[PDB]
Amino acid sequence: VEYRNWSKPQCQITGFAPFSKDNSIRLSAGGDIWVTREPYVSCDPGKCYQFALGQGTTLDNKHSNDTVHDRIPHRTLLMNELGVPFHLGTRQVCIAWSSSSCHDGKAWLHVCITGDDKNATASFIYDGRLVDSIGSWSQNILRTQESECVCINGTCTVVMTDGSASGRADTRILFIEEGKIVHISPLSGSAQHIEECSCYPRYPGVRCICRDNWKGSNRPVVDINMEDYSIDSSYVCSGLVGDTPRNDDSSSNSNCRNPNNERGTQGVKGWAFDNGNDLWMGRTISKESRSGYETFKVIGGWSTPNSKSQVNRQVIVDNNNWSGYSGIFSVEGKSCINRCFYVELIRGRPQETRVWWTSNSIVVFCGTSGTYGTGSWPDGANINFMPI
Amino acid sequence: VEYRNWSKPQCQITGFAPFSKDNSIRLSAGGDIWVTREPYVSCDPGKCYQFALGQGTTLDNKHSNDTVHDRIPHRTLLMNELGVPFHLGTRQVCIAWSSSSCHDGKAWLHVCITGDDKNATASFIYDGRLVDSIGSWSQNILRTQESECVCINGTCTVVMTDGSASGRADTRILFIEEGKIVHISPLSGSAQHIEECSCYPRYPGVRCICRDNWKGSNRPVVDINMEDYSIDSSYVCSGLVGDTPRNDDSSSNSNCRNPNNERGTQGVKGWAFDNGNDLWMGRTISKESRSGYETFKVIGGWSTPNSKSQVNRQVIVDNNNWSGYSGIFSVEGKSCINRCFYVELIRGRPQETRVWWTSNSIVVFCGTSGTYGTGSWPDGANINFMPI
Amino acid sequence: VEYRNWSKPQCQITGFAPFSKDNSIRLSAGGDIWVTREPYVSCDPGKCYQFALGQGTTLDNKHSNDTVHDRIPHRTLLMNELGVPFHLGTRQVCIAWSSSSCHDGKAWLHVCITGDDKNATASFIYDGRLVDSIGSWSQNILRTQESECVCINGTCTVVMTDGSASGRADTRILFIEEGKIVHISPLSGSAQHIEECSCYPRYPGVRCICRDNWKGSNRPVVDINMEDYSIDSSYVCSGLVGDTPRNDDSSSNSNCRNPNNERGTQGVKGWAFDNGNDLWMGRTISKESRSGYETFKVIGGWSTPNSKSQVNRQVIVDNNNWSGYSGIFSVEGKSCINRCFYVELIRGRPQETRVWWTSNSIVVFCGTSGTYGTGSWPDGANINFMPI
Amino acid sequence: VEYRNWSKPQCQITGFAPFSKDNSIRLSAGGDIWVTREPYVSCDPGKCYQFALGQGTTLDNKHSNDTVHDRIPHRTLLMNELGVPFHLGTRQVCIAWSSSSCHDGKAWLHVCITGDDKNATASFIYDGRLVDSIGSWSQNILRTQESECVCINGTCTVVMTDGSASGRADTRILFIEEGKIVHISPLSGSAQHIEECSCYPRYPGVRCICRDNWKGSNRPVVDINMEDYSIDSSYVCSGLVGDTPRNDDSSSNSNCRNPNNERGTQGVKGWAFDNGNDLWMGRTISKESRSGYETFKVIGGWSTPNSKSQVNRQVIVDNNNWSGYSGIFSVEGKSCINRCFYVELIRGRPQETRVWWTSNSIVVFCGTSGTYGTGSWPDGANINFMPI
Ligand SMILES: *[C@@H]1O[C@H](CO)[C@@H](O[C@@H]2O[C@H](CO)[C@@H](O[C@@H]3O[C@H](CO)[C@@H](O)[C@H](O[C@H]4O[C@H](CO)[C@@H](O)[C@H](O)[C@@H]4O)[C@@H]3O)[C@H](O)[C@H]2NC(C)=O)[C@H](O)[C@H]1NC(C)=O
Ligand SMILES: *[C@@H]1O[C@H](CO)[C@@H](O[C@@H]2O[C@H](CO)[C@@H](O[C@@H]3O[C@H](CO)[C@@H](O)[C@H](O[C@H]4O[C@H](CO)[C@@H](O)[C@H](O)[C@@H]4O)[C@@H]3O)[C@H](O)[C@H]2NC(C)=O)[C@H](O)[C@H]1NC(C)=O
Ligand SMILES: *[C@@H]1O[C@H](CO)[C@@H](O[C@@H]2O[C@H](CO)[C@@H](O[C@@H]3O[C@H](CO)[C@@H](O)[C@H](O[C@H]4O[C@H](CO)[C@@H](O)[C@H](O)[C@@H]4O)[C@@H]3O)[C@H](O)[C@H]2NC(C)=O)[C@H](O)[C@H]1NC(C)=O
Ligand SMILES: *[C@@H]1O[C@H](CO)[C@@H](O[C@@H]2O[C@H](CO)[C@@H](O[C@@H]3O[C@H](CO)[C@@H](O)[C@H](O[C@H]4O[C@H](CO)[C@@H](O)[C@H](O)[C@@H]4O)[C@@H]3O)[C@H](O)[C@H]2NC(C)=O)[C@H](O)[C@H]1NC(C)=O
Ligand SMILES: *[C@@H]1O[C@H](CO)[C@@H](O[C@@H]2O[C@H](CO)[C@@H](O)[C@H](O)[C@H]2NC(C)=O)[C@H](O)[C@H]1NC(C)=O
Ligand SMILES: *[C@@H]1O[C@H](CO)[C@@H](O[C@@H]2O[C@H](CO)[C@@H](O)[C@H](O)[C@H]2NC(C)=O)[C@H](O)[C@H]1NC(C)=O
Ligand SMILES: *[C@@H]1O[C@H](CO)[C@@H](O[C@@H]2O[C@H](CO)[C@@H](O)[C@H](O)[C@H]2NC(C)=O)[C@H](O)[C@H]1NC(C)=O
Ligand SMILES: CC(=O)N[C@H]1[C@H]([C@H](O)[C@H](O)CO)OC(C(=O)O)=C[C@@H]1NC(=N)N
Ligand SMILES: CC(=O)N[C@H]1[C@H]([C@H](O)[C@H](O)CO)OC(C(=O)O)=C[C@@H]1NC(=N)N
Ligand SMILES: CC(=O)N[C@H]1[C@H]([C@H](O)[C@H](O)CO)OC(C(=O)O)=C[C@@H]1NC(=N)N
Ligand SMILES: CC(=O)N[C@H]1[C@H]([C@H](O)[C@H](O)CO)OC(C(=O)O)=C[C@@H]1NC(=N)N
Ligand SMILES: *[C@@H]1O[C@H](CO)[C@@H](O)[C@H](O)[C@H]1NC(C)=O
Ligand SMILES: [Ca+2]
Ligand SMILES: [Ca+2]
Ligand SMILES: [Ca+2]
Ligand SMILES: [Ca+2]
Repeated sequence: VEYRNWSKPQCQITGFAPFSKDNSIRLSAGGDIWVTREPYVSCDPGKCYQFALGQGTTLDNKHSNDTVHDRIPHRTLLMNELGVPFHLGTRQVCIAWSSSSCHDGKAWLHVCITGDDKNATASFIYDGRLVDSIGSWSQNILRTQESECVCINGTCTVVMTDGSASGRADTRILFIEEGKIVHISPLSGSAQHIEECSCYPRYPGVRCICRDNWKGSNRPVVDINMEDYSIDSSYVCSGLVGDTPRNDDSSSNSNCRNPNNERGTQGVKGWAFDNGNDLWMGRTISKESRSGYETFKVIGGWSTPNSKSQVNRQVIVDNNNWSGYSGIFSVEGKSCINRCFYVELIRGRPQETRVWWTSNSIVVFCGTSGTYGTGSWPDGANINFMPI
Repeated sequence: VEYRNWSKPQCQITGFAPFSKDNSIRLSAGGDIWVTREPYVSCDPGKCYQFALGQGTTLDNKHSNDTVHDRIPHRTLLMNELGVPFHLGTRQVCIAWSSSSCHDGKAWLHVCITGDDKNATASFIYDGRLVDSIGSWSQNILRTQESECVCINGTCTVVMTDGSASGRADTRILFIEEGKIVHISPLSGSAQHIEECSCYPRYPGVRCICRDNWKGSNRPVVDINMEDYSIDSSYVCSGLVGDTPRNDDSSSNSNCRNPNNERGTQGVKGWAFDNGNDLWMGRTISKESRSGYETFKVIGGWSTPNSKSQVNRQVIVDNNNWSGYSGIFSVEGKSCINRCFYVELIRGRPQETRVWWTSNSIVVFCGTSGTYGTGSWPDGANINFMPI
Repeated sequence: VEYRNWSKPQCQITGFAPFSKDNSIRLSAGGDIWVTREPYVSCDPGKCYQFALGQGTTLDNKHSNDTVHDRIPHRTLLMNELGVPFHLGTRQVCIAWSSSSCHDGKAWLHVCITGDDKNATASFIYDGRLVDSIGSWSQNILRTQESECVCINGTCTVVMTDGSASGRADTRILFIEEGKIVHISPLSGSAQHIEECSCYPRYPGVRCICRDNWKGSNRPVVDINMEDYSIDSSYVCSGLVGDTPRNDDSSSNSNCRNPNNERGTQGVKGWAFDNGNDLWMGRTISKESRSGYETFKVIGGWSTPNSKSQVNRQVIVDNNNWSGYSGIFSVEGKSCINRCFYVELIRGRPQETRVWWTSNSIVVFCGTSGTYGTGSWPDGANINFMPI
Repeated sequence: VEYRNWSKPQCQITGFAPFSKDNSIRLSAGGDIWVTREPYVSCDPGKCYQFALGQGTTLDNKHSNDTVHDRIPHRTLLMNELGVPFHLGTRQVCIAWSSSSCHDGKAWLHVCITGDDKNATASFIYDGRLVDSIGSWSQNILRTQESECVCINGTCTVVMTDGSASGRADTRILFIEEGKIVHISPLSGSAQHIEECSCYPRYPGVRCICRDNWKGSNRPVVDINMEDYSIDSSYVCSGLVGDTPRNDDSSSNSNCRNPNNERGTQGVKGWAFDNGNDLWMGRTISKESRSGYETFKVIGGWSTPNSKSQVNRQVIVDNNNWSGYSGIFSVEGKSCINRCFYVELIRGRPQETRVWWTSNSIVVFCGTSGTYGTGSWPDGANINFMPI
């Protein structure tokens, strides 16, 4: 078994095709299924796995009460083959209320963060053993991607933040070899706030589209040089911005360099990726709430400031249904690297108060060079049918 | 691991022997079990798997209500080892309300159709990654086999239809290499309506017996040339016809060439295969309803128009019990290729209205050159014992 | 991987030590667990599996009602790693209300009998595919061992009976190569009724201790020559007899040759094996009912007619608790072949009428050359705590 | 695959980082989960497993009533991958109310004790088969480590005791090769009572920190010479003692040689390990009850009698929460052997009488050379939410 290098060109795509769906919430009404949030997907060279942060409880369980909260000691990282719902046989890979995972071609790396808000611990687990750990550097909720990290030639990279959720924070990029932290680079560039990066291999480096929770509804970009550990950052040029909340399409802006100061505070994890001058991106359909989900290509979305010409739109989840987090993952094909994405379908609180829990299912799409039609693939549970 | 060629003679058989049964519905009354329909079986070179289209819910679950419907966004393709019932640990292989799967000797191919009736998407997943996709070509419920596809020397073929369920439609035959569509041939020959083909290797080609939902209660045949992609089609010669509904045996006809125009509209997925001039086939015992299941050999059933001399009949499910879809699968033996079949045993609506759900179990038989007795292997659930 | 030959001497044992227990019935009161009976154990060269005949239902399930009956179409052979209780993820290996299984060193053979009492079918499944089948030869409940078959040098043998349960029947010994029946030998010798043989490798042949359901409370012996297919039979010499019912120790007899005509009608599956002139055997503690279970060595029990000197007794299940079937299995060690046994612990009807079902758990012991103490390892469920 | 030698230096650590947590009890309130106690962790060269002694029942089950008791015939050793909670698919590895397991690089050894208090049997199972057994030598509850044994170059060692729980007993050290007992050494040295040793490889030998249930609240040490089978023993030098009950830190003592006679009777399984003159250890936070859990390094804790200078303290479980047993396990890294530990989190009786059962979950930490923060990772179940 050899290290992944991801040294193939990016697959040229025409859009995305249905890949997976787990129906977690529908099943929870007739079976013992984990309460989760912050899911993601990552694949070893052979097969794909679905991940999520458990809440230390199943849904039909009095412990499901008040699971809207983000951080408790009982949250653990769950890992199943993609499409296997989180049943009671699911392995809890580590303790985590924030995480990132990736396979370097030989073994799995898991980055798991847990403990006190003001003094958290990140554990680094590789090939099934704890290899390293680091403590909070800013004493304010050390946190990471909530989607896959990326490895090239045996070095995995992950983006981590510690500090204010509504102001300048301390973001660092780690380089990890077989679970051992070998280098840490400070964030550099023009991005002013970085959270929950959705990263992907772009040989010879790694590129990330993240969440600015402070002043931007445009998404920050973090570029990682795997050769000399140097870091650059900016913002996605597209005038059709990807965060939520955000202004409507007719009044949104991005200059590629600065946070737009348009409903900048708060946000949601998301993704986008470049193709030459163009940009493929997803976002919630609603501009103010985590409702609906759409993807499209923005012409000049990567290179041209404030570009707003889109094409190849697809509805993933219609705007009558709840969405949530979304993130990218990459899958190596015979001759090219394909881009896929998942979306978290959040049910329960705070939006749906009939129940006292908060959980999610997922739906997953992959880049295609073929053709496709239309549809909508929401969570599908009837809130009135659920144990409260 | 080498590609399958299926280049062995067909096993000579005297009938069929019991192979598998999952007791899905009986178990659903005391356990969390998926609601399904449209099951099938396919085997890799080592072992067999049972497949089915889930309804995104378990049976003892309020979401089981009104699962009689064929197409919702939450249907996914399930896959377990044969004889492992669809419990909550079952892997959902892809999103699909119509599907076909097959192993080429190296990896699994999955053809998964989902989305809007008028604009569906078929995803092609090979070796655990999405490789290709195609959109609806006639904007009227793109649909496929609901049983195993067939691969020879690295090329897998599958039959798909788009268009009217009760009139001329657009049927195409796809040739797929490692998940990539390399050629598409239009249907040719005298078959006038093609649905839900049950295909099997007949080296050097592939042969399919299908469902004519328009004018024929005789089953159409599709012959696929894997070498030059040419297509031929006709109808099973046997005067004992295999569709449901159909005329009684004394007034049924087939001329090998045209739909018989006898209770031709509607139908059910089924199978048959040739042995020289003779035909082995199954069908429901009832001529108008999906009740009972019987197999027999028709002497001259392949070569002689309107032949009605049968022998070696076996009851699989007696006519007091519900059946449903049936399909063929092929298993490679030491010196010959054996033919097997499964029978879908539908319970619930529309026939059984005490409950509000629709689901199924399966029973499976394989060709034998030995001897055997008699029996009946129905679903076995007591509708009165079921959660409604 | 090479065929098993079992060409090592039998391990010299001092008695038996605890090996496994599944607690099936206790768990059934708080979890979804298969209803079973007629369990056994068999191991591949690496590890051991527990088998049983399911009743097509879990215990906490209205379908568990009236499962005291021996034969329905929904019974299937279940197979898990030893110690894994029959949960809903259990694989149903074949359709069977009577069975036998064994591994020849390369793959698993399953002999599965189902269908009508008067016209049953035995299916032979090898390496995951149906290879052969035979129909009933006496039209009266074709039946087999309910414990492991035995393979030497690629040839597996199994004992089958068809005909009266209370009079002369038609017993045959099959020889099977990779699932294919290659020879069938009639029973020969002085055994007058043969059922449910517990067989073991005794290189170069196979030896079986069985159940005479007609005239003997002494257990029949069947000796199988794997070289020329010849068959011999007799009765265990020991004056301490192994069947239930039987006379008490002071009035029981065996002459090694004929059924003793002592409470000979009815019986229970059991086991014993020879060591030189001596015999190791198990039996129920009660002489009339399937209660308790004990093992001991009879001095001269193999060679001396009516020998009644025992030593090294061990209580496996005390006489205040229900037992049932028991059988032998053999495990290859570094330098010798060890003998182990399981016992079926039957709960429910007909003995316990508070519940309407019949099921079992198991306890398993293996031969030891070391030392050991005392105990009792019954089912352990409180009948009053059970779903009825 | 080669035998383990553990011939690498001990990893230098700065403390411990979060590794695993199973949330057993929270899950038991909404799912079918085994009732357990006496858990531990052990890893093969690739991955880690969690073990525990089942009570032959799930928690939401009437059989969970009165499971506070230590020894019943239905207790079996459970084994899952670490982080997989004990669901119904869990393998019961052997019958046991006391156990120890370890992997020698090639296969698993299991030491399983069950049967009558006065006449127990220890079974030795290696590579999936029973290889040896030994009977009770003092007729008073033969018992062992309840944590991993240790193997070097194909020889595994385990510590066992038989005799008084509150007086002089008979402790022996077994050396086992491929499941076969090759030598037994009597305890020697100054330790006066030995139970439940937590052992670890310290090449070329093995070192154990145990429980003195008679006169010491200081923990006994047992040193095992794997080359000549010689045994030495003493007591942990640290004046900060590790047993419960114990004197408070101001009035506790140890002289490295003798039991301290400070609240010496009773106790709890625990651990510690040396690093030069220093000691890393864990213990309950409460000095009289199994509540809370803390780790720290004692400067001179290994070499200096009565040393009480600690540093690098970490709270694992705060003193408002129940703990229980704890034990060490060792994990081979690229260049060093790391030390890890688990903590048993006991819920139910006798401390919490709303419920009638006794069970536990686990939390697991591994040594780190990196940095870390603070937290508390208790069981987390709400006793009021539990089935009683
Ligand atoms: C069957 O399915 C196919 C494939 O999904 C589908 O074709 C697609 O239609 C959409 C919508 O027309 C196309 O995407 C659009 O492209 C135009 C540029 O040509 C953009 O201007 C559009 O964006 C505007 O309109 C959107 C609403 O449609 C707004 O949300 C957005 O803010 C803009 O105002 C949009 O991106 C897409 O390019 C094609 N795909 C392909 C490959 O042709 C087809 O319509 C379906 N057929 C039917 C009748 O259902
Ligand atoms: C024990 O089991 C064996 C094996 O199943 C069984 O033998 C089989 O009997 C059936 C029924 O007689 C045979 O099948 C028939 O073959 C004749 C030609 O010889 C056909 O004419 C029959 O078809 C007509 O009758 C059917 C009803 O039986 C109608 O449904 C049909 O429309 C036709 O009118 C039928 O195909 C079969 O050939 C044998 N199998 C073998 C290998 O011998 C035997 O009867 C069983 N014994 C008992 C008493 O259960
Ligand atoms: C601790 O455990 C050991 C191992 O189990 C145990 O030693 C065993 O005791 C039994 C009972 O005494 C021995 O078996 C007996 O052997 C004598 C011949 O020496 C037979 O006569 C006995 O059979 C008669 O008695 C039985 C009841 O005990 C009747 O059921 C039977 O019908 C006969 O009347 C019986 O087989 C056995 O040999 C030893 N095992 C060894 C290896 O020594 C020991 O007793 C236990 N200690 C205590 C005090 O519990
Ligand atoms: C963020 O996390 C870090 C890492 O956990 C943490 O630093 C640690 O603080 C503890 C507590 O001060 C240190 O442990 C102490 O070490 C001193 C010697 O230097 C000992 O005297 C202490 O023992 C006494 O006090 C204990 C209570 O704190 C008593 O229980 C005990 O009986 C003694 O009286 C204790 O061992 C530890 O060394 C550091 N760790 C490192 C690596 O620096 C830090 O405090 C956290 N920050 C916050 C604000 O949460
Ligand atoms: C399954 O769903 C159906 C449809 O909603 C339910 O039946 C309906 O119940 C409503 C409310 O009482 C009635 O007003 C309608 O007349 C019913 N519809 C039909 C078509 O009969 C039914 O209750 C559900 N089944 C279960 C078991 O909950
Ligand atoms: C198991 O099945 C039997 C047979 O139906 C049930 O016993 C019968 O119950 C009916 C209706 O409740 C009574 O009228 C009959 O008197 C019973 N028949 C017999 C033979 O006693 C029994 O109730 C079922 N058990 C459970 C728990 O459902
Ligand atoms: C657990 O078992 C105990 C003991 O049987 C039960 O408590 C007893 O109940 C009986 C009958 O009601 C009383 O007479 C005794 O006084 C009780 N014993 C004790 C020690 O209190 C208890 O009910 C069981 N728990 C549950 C939830 O079923
Ligand atoms: C570590 C932590 O709690 N991270 C958060 C996160 C966070 O609050 C913001 O991004 C602000 O910094 O946002 C939210 C959110 O849904 O917006 C979920 C996360 N939940 C978990 N990761 N557990
Ligand atoms: C795609 C789809 O909905 N196909 C159908 C199918 C169909 O309606 C006819 O064949 C007419 O074209 O028939 C039936 C049927 O039970 O008759 C089940 C199917 N259900 C599913 N495949 N889900
Ligand atoms: C095939 C069949 O029904 N065999 C029987 C069996 C049998 O009735 C006698 O041995 C008489 O011939 O006995 C019993 C019994 O417990 O005695 C269980 C079996 N149950 C099952 N094997 N399913
Ligand atoms: C074999 C046995 O029953 N051992 C004990 C044990 C024991 O009583 C003492 O150490 C004194 O000898 O302590 C306790 C304990 O929680 O204190 C748990 C054990 N339970 C089990 N191992 N099952
Ligand atoms: C959840 O907890 C809240 C706050 O304690 C309580 O008011 C509510 O009743 C709980 N919900 C359920 C379903 O028990
Ligand atoms: Ca924002
Ligand atoms: Ca038709
Ligand atoms: Ca008898
Ligand atoms: Ca003590």
